[PDB]
Amino acid sequence: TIQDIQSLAEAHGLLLTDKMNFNEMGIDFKVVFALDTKGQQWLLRIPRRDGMREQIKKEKRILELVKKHLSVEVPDWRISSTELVAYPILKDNPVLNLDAETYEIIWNMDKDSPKYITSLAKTLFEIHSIPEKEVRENDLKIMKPSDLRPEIANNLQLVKSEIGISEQLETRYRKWLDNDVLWADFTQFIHGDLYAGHVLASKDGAVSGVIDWSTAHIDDPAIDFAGHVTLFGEESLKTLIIEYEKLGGKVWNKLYEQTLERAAASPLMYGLFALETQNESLIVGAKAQLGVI
Ligand SMILES: [Ca+2]
Ligand SMILES: [Ca+2]
Ligand SMILES: [Mg+2]
Repeated sequence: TIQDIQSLAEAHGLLLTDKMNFNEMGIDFKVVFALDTKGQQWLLRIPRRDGMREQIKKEKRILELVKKHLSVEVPDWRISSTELVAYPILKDNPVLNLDAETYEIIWNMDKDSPKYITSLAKTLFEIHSIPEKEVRENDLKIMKPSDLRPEIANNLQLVKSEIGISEQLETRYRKWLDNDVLWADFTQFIHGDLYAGHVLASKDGAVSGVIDWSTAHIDDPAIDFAGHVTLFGEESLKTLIIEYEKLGGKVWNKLYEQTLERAAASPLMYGLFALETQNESLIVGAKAQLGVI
C-alpha cells in the first residue's frame, strides 16, 4: 500500500506524505513518484521480484564513486536495497525519452545544440578519467585491451548458437574483430550504457546530470560514443570527438571508425542482454534486431 511504502521510507529514514503516483513502464522495477513532508519530490524504485540484489548493491557503489569525479549530478541513493530504492528527483529531464505506448522518440532538446556537444565532451572526459585503482577498490569489472576481442568473439558465438544472427551482421562483426587498427591499446572507466535518454540537460543543451549507472566498468572508451552517433549522426560524432580531444580526452587514430562498429554491434549486445533477462518478449525483439525474421 502507500502506507506500506511510507513505513519503509520511515524504516530507512525518510518521511513521505501519503500522495504517490505509480508508473508501470519499467521492466525490472515499479516506479513511485513521492513527496516528502518538507515538499521535496522523490523517486522510488521497487524491484518486481527477486534477482536485483547484486545490481542494486553494485549501482550504489558506482554512484558513490562517480559523484566524486563528476561536475554534474547523479542520483543520490539515500535508500538502497531490493526492498526500496529512493532518491530526490534530479534537476533536469533527459534530453529525450521514449514514449511508453509507441516508443516514438520525443526530444526535449534541440539536436543541433552546440552546448550539448561541449558539455557532453566534458562529462565524457570526467567519466573516462576515473583512476583504475579506484575502480579496482570498488570491485567493478575491468576489461584489459587484450581481452576485448576474445570477449566479443565469445559473445558472438553464444548469441549465434541460441538466438541466431543474420549472415550480413555476422560477417560485419567478424570483419570488425579482424581489423586490428580499430582497437585501442588502452581501456578506461566508461558509463557503459550512455545515450541521450540517460543524459539530463537544460533546454539549451547543457548537461546537468547522468543516470542509469549500473553498467559502469573499465572497457573500450568507444562504447561511450556509440549511442551519440546512432541518434545524432556521423558529423555530430566527429565534432564530439574533436571537443573531447581538445579537453585531453585520450583518443586514437580510428576512434570514429571504432565507434561506428560499436553502434552497428548494438544487436549483438542486446541479444547478449536478452539471454540473461529471460523473456519471450526480449529474445523475440532481439531476434528481429539481428536480422532474423
Ligand atoms: Ca561532484
Ligand atoms: Ca587482423
Ligand atoms: Mg550519493
